[PDB]
Amino acid sequence: KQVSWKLVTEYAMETKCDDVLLLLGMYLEFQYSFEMCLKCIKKEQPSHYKYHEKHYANAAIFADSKNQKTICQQAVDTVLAKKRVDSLQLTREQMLTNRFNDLLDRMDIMFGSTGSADIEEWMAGVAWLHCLLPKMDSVVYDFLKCMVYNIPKKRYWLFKGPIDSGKTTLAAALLELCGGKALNVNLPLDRLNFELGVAIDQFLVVFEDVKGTGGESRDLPSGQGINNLDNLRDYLDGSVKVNLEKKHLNKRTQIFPPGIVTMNEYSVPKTLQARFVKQIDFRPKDYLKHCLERSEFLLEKRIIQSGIALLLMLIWYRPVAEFAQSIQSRIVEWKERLDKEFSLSVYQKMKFNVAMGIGVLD
Amino acid sequence: KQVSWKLVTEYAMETKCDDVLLLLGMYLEFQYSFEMCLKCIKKEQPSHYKYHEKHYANAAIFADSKNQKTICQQAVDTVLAKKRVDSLQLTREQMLTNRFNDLLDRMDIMFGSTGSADIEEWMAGVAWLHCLLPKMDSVVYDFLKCMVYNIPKKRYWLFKGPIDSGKTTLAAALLELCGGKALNVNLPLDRLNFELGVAIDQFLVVFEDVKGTGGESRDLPSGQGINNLDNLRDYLDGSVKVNLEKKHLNKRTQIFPPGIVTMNEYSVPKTLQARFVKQIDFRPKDYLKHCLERSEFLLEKRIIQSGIALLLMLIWYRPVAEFAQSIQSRIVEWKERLDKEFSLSVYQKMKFNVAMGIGVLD
Amino acid sequence: KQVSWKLVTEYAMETKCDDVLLLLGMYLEFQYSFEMCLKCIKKEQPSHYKYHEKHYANAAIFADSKNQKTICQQAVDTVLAKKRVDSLQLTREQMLTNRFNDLLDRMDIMFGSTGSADIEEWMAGVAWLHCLLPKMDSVVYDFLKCMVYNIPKKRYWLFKGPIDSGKTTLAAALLELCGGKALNVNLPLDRLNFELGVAIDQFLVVFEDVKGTGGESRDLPSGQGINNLDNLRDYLDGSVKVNLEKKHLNKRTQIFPPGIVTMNEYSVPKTLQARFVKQIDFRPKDYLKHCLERSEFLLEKRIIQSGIALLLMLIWYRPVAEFAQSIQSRIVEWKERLDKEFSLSVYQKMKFNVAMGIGVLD
Amino acid sequence: KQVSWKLVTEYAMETKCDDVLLLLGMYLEFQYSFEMCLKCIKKEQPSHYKYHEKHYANAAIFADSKNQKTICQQAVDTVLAKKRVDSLQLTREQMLTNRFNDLLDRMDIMFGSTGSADIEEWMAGVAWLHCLLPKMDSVVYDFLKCMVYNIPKKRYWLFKGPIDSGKTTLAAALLELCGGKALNVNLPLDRLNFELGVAIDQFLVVFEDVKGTGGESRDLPSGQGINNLDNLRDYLDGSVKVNLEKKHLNKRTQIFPPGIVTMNEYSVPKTLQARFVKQIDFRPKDYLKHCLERSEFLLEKRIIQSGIALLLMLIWYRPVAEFAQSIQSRIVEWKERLDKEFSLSVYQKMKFNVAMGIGVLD
Amino acid sequence: KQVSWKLVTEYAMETKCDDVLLLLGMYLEFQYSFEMCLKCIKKEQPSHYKYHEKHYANAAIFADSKNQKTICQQAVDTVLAKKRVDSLQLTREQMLTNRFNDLLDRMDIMFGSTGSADIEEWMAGVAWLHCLLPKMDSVVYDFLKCMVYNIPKKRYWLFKGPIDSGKTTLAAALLELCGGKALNVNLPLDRLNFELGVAIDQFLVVFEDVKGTGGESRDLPSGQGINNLDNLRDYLDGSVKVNLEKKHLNKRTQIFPPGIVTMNEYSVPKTLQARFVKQIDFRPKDYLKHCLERSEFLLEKRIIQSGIALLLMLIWYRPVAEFAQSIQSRIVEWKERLDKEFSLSVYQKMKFNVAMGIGVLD
DNA sequence: TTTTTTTT
Ligand SMILES: Nc1ncnc2c1ncn2[C@@H]1O[C@H](COP(=O)(O)OP(=O)(O)OP(=O)(O)O)[C@@H](O)[C@H]1O
Ligand SMILES: Nc1ncnc2c1ncn2[C@@H]1O[C@H](COP(=O)(O)OP(=O)(O)OP(=O)(O)O)[C@@H](O)[C@H]1O
Ligand SMILES: Nc1ncnc2c1ncn2[C@@H]1O[C@H](COP(=O)(O)OP(=O)(O)OP(=O)(O)O)[C@@H](O)[C@H]1O
Ligand SMILES: Nc1ncnc2c1ncn2[C@@H]1O[C@H](COP(=O)(O)OP(=O)(O)OP(=O)(O)O)[C@@H](O)[C@H]1O
Ligand SMILES: Nc1ncnc2c1ncn2[C@@H]1O[C@H](COP(=O)(O)OP(=O)(O)OP(=O)(O)O)[C@@H](O)[C@H]1O
Repeated sequence: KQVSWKLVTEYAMETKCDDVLLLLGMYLEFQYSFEMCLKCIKKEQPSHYKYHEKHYANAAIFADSKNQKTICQQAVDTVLAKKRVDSLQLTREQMLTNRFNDLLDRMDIMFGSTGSADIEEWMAGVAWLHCLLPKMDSVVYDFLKCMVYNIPKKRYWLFKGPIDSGKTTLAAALLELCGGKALNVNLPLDRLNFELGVAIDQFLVVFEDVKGTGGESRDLPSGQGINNLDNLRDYLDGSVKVNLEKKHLNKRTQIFPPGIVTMNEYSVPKTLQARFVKQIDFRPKDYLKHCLERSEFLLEKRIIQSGIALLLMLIWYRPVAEFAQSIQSRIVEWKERLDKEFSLSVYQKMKFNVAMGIGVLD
Repeated sequence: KQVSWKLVTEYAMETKCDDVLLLLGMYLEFQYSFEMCLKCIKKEQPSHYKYHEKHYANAAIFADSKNQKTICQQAVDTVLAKKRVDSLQLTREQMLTNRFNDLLDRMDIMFGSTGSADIEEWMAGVAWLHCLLPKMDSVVYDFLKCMVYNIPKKRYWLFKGPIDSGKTTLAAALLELCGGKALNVNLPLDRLNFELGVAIDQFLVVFEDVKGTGGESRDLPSGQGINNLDNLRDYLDGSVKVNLEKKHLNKRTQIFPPGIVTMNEYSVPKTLQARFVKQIDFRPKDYLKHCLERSEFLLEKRIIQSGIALLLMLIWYRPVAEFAQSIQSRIVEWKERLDKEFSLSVYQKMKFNVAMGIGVLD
Repeated sequence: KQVSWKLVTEYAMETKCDDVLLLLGMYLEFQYSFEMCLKCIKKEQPSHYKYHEKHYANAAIFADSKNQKTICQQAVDTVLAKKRVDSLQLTREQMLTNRFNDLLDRMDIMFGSTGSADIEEWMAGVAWLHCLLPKMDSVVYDFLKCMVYNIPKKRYWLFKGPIDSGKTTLAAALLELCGGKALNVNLPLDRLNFELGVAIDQFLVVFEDVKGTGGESRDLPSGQGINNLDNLRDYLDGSVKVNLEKKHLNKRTQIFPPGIVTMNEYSVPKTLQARFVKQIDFRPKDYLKHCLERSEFLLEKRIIQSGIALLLMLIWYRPVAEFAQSIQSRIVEWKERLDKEFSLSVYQKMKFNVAMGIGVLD
Repeated sequence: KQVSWKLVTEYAMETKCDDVLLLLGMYLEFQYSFEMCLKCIKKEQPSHYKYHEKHYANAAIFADSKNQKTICQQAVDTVLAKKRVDSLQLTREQMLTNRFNDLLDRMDIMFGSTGSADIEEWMAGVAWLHCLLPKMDSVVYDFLKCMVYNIPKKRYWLFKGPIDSGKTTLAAALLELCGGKALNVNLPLDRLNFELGVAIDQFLVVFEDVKGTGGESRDLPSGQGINNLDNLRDYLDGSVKVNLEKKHLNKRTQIFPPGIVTMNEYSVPKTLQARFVKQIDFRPKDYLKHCLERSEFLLEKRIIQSGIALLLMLIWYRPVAEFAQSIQSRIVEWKERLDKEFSLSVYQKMKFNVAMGIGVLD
Repeated sequence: KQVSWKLVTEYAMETKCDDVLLLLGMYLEFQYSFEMCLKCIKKEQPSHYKYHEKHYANAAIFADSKNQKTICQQAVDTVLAKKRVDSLQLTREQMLTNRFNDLLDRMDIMFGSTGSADIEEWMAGVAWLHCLLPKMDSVVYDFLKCMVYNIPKKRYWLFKGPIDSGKTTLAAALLELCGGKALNVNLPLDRLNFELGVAIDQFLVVFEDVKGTGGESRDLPSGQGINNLDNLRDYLDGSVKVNLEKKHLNKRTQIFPPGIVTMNEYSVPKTLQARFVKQIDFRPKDYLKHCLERSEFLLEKRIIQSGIALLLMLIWYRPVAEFAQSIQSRIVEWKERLDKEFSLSVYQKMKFNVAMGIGVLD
């Protein structure tokens, strides 16, 4: 008897697991009889219940091995390797088409037979989101395409407006949608430059809590951030490759992704002010609060943060042909499901009632 | 014959140990004949006497082996792996339910037949805490709910007041109850980077003693804390994942825990102010001051500053329906024990005594 | 049977792959039968489909190995060794031939078997270059000469002027044609090392804007950039070898390479400019915006940024006799393939579109 | 045959050896034929001469081992592991009892058959110390009880006075008695981060000659100390765990020890002074000076610094009930030896000699 | 056949080598034919020619090994381990006794028939040194015992006098005789910590050329060092341990060693004058200058700097009883040699020449 | 290999 490292690796690939402890912990669960595995019986997690019986025999033999972390290290490296092969070979539009398939597979579960969530609330989110700004689903489709075509030095959108104006609210959902990362500008230039090292393979990025100096005219308590933007204006423009930090591995050089950054109106150089392809003002909108104070399940469940909310909004608005091609198979089968659950009058009722500043329902 | 590595791992699972030297040291103790083991006979540490007989046979072989630290390292990473799996897959509520079972177990010891402390002194403790604030037990129910829901931008509580107001005490009790960590931010901006790394995978965190600036006009010597947290809104808001590191380790990326901030009274900007949900004023009460000086076992056993006392307070005051369904059986047991162990009127009198600043007991 | 480590090492030098993760990922693909490999059938990536059938047998056995990552580390060390050998042995001419020898291959990709592009656009890009003066084609060749004919102080070109002077686009383009790296300055002197240590064992180095003082009459921010330059004699005029410290790290010593410094208009402590090949002063021109306004594709495809344009600038303007002996024949072939598209009247037609910034497809 | 790793571990255990090189060097001393060992015959060093004969056979085989440092590292791990296990599971009273056992063992060796130190000279130092403060022995027992109980916030004593006051003399004695480390707080505010790292697992700490502020009238050098202490009030309070750091070590977390602060007569802010239980002001004493000047053997053998001197004072002054039962057996035997050796007339005469400032002896 | 790791280690012991690379290089040379060895035949280095004969047999096999560097590591560990055992167990008298044995080994070679240097010239050194200060030979013996007895407070010596007054010449010879280190304390206080770090496990220290305030009154360039020393009482007094730091390493705890201080006539605080045992005035003496002009071979061979020069002086001037009993056998032989080598009258003529300012030899 | 250091 000896461990099949191949079967271990196949789980890691099918899981797309890329943490060595996470995989180690995960695989050890399979050593017991799936026949009475309460997790399986509960259909507790798909990462478990889909795989327990398949891997049982190997996991029992793995459970006794003396090499366990070394086994897992090779498996995790194949996953990172696959990511990087894709990362350089694939088209940006092609990448997106794979990301969507990931999210659809989750919705299969979320609203499955184990329909643990329920779509009523999520469409109310779509309504509330589609209340926030004009042509909402368009400007999504617009920024979506912008990030695919990646026109050099047309690469970033920006937002401004008071605290709680919702700009973070928009931003977070866009990031959950695409995948990507968010980072902090304002830390000192050493820590800064290491932090940039997270950008590897990220299709898209954001920065939060960014500061300029001197916003105190707007009463804004102020700080460094703008300085460290200006340091990276080639990253911004993506004009070039640039190097990216690591620990215990070489720093690696490549071109830098596009995206969005959080601001409110501190000072900022005009080489930035004139630079960017887009910006939007977030203005607070009281009737949202007066729905929200009722509809608080939205926040508890992070529905308004969900990228799945955005996808549902696009599935709601746009015609099937407007999406990338192969997904249109599944788009229709979701378009179907929307028709089945929702008449227009459902969403009509929802958004109207909401728009009056009432709680979500009557 | 050979050492079973599996048996060592199982002991680490059973103890939930995760320091290689603690594991190594403790496992070596088993090598003597458990038959005669003085520590067993004294019944001194359950981490030992519940396991010595079981592990004896394998501890003798471990005492010979040339690999000892390697065997221990595997087991510790197994426990850490388990933590990461749990962290990624339990509901916030289940984590707390697990944590509460651990405290109930320690209480079954502390007031078990071994009775290493007096349940009456511990209940005397609870009275002093209940006295400390308006609607104390309702206040605690609020805080647990807040930490469990973890609602975006509604994650932080601010204790403020004068010196010796008890705010640190209350934080330390809440901290132990949920099992957070404590963090300093009156620190240099560079090594600050490694400080926050502690907070990886914690349920809760607390920021101590956040020193303001211009404070010495008010006799409070100015310091970095406020000048520092004002650059960390991303972390507090918990709205998007943020990245964390440790020495010789690459960055994790996760949401930041909810938590508490403590200060003596300092000026706070609208920005940071907007990101706390509740703030609480504490003020000295000379009758409490006197009573501790009589009842000083409250300090010496640190009774007034343990989650055990808060857990007890919740048990006495809250309906069993307010507990998660899984644990409710043990709650009924302990409620019945306590309602049997103490009348209302003893508790009534304790409050009168403590309100009257005399030593607690008569 | 066993993995041939030799075969893996061949593929690294054939593909010139020099990342262990990429190498591992690429190579793992070959374990499926090339016979039916859809990537091969679709002929998407030569780095795949050229090699699959050869490596398939070895790849299957590799995919089974326990030791896979170390096989790849040795293979990547092989390529790193070759590069280090060449970087020491050859002359700047030979090295520059080896570039042009396969910027040639870029032509064979840019106009590769797909009908990869229409060279019209590329010379429209080249034509957009030559616009500060009709001298500029010489200045390319003259700069290239200064690089091979490197003499002390005959090292650094002061590329002087405000935004949108194109200087950075050009610097980036040369950093593709020749290679080299780009760098910053306005630092404390230790951090300036931790910056400049990037330059280890390289042949061409480029730099960005530097703070003088007192220039706020042209709104130029004062600072300590110029202050560091007065200290950098041992590098700037550079007659004698000097060390190349990265922070705490790789303290190489040699002659520091030549290249280009980019900065705005600023005052002149002549102590500095004395060390330079140049003081060449640039400004934007209004009509050039109105060209770009109407020639947008030449930015969109990065044609204007690519060093490829500089090859074809040189292929146009410089007579074949000026090129290195073995490429001259290929220069004829791209003077042929120039004339396979271009009369000088079309070149002039495009110049005279630009003469008032007419859309250059005219 | 083969090296017993177990025997090496036992030697490390019995010598309580912390250090891998010290262990290596020691063990190699045994490789030479036991019966001729001059170190044994000269009875030079019990750490050698007790063990040589037993370990001899394995030491010779160890001398051949190709693996020597690995064996020592494993052995040192078990000694380190023991300390960490004890640190968690011991009562603070038990720790102190163990520390006393070790000092009492050193006192056997000093005054035993080896005749190596003069019990009469040592007793003179107790007389000089019992003069140094009012009620001197009472202060020691209170300090011991203070440090055993470790009451939150009520954890630190402040020593104040001029130069040549004796305060660091007394602090050093209490530190050797208990075990612990001094610390210097006058450092730059970065290196505090590593300076405090020394506190890990200690039983006491001493902050040495904290520099305050102003006070050129006071004729005191200024420094960081006082204000920088206030920035660490948490570590005084000890109410909650803190995070501590050593070079190359990832952080470990503990309650910061109780201890002593020493300073000249600077001003102190009560934000800090609220955290001192008790304050002792020393005075210069002419008769002590003139006594010491004629009692130089006290200093020439460091008697009045040494922890053994304080232990001898407690044995003389304190009833046997004040000691923990385990050592009451040994305490009684030492009391017998002292009352055999001395008389109260003698001790009073010594104290009178100190009071008269003559040499202690007459 | 196998390599003897033992034979390598024995060589490392006897060379007292502690650099892994240096040990490696030396041993590899023995692989060449010992019987023909040119380095042996020319008697170039004793560390080679004494050993090549024995180790050649093993060196041949060493040259084939693949473990070469790890063999050297274990060898060098053995030397370092020996030094640790020594430092923690020898008496300071035994420590000195070893270093004299080492110096006498060197002298045995220098004044040999093939290893050769001029026993006549080196005695001109002692004549010159014995003129630099009255009762020179006794002063050395006094200083020596002072360093050995290391009595608290009685620990430190002050050298005072103008530039070019010989104080550092004499200090250097003492430091060579005793194996200490120099330290410079004119730094600003915060930087001193790594300076003081140098002292770890050293026998002596010399504080070089301390600058005071107010020197400009006498054109002495002024500086901090005086005030820094006044701030270091505990290091000087040497009564109690202090903690010392080296780069990357964690702290060491030890008595700060005894030593020497040198200065021009800066005004010395009364506080410092209490610290020093001994003040020596160094003054320019015009006759020594003219003697040096006429006998520069003293400078050219560095004779007057050498601890070997001082050791010769002690051997000439001090009774055999002054030396430690164990070394006296070598001393008597060296006395016998010098008794043969010089009449007293020839030596006395040299003194008369030195007093005459004439060249030492005639 | 980082970390510590460096410098702050
Ligand atoms: N348009 C809006 N009007 C009123 N409240 C809003 C609006 N958008 C968001 N909110 C409230 O603000 C909270 C925080 O939203 P968000 O973080 O996106 O705002 P923000 O403008 O980006 O804030 P900040 O600049 O402080 O980070 C939301 O959870 C919601 O309760
Ligand atoms: N209401 C009160 N009146 C007087 N003393 C109090 C009161 N509550 C607590 N104390 C005392 O305050 C001491 C310290 O409490 P705690 O550390 O929690 O206060 P704090 O305000 O957080 O202090 P700090 O500002 O020092 O951090 C307690 O040990 C208790 O003796
Ligand atoms: N002479 C010019 N007139 C107008 N626009 C120009 C000119 N040269 C370049 N541009 C355009 O200006 C934009 C920026 O070009 P580029 O970065 O090369 O200029 P730069 O002078 O080096 O700028 P910076 O100093 O801001 O880095 C590009 O879109 C480019 O096409
Ligand atoms: N009370 C005293 N009266 C007179 N001389 C004293 C007294 N205490 C100590 N001495 C003398 O002073 C020397 C140094 O004592 P010590 O180091 O404790 O002084 P200190 O001024 O209190 O020190 P620190 O400022 O470092 O705490 C002693 O060795 C002794 O010679
Ligand atoms: N006592 C002396 N009389 C005359 N010349 C002297 C005397 N001592 C030293 N010399 C001359 O001074 C030179 C330097 O001597 P040395 O370095 O010991 O002087 P120093 O005063 O201790 O110097 P520094 O203060 O610079 O360290 C010697 O090489 C010699 O030429």
